[PDB]
Amino acid sequence: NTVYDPLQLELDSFKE
Amino acid sequence: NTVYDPLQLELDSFKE
Repeated sequence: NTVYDPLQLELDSFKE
Repeated sequence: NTVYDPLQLELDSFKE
């Protein structure tokens, strides 16, 4: 089951 | 009362 990292998901936003 | 999120603050320092 996918474990969601709340940080990597936010980081992509800054660098698209 | 403002709750301070560390990651969001630093997400700015690296941006600028």
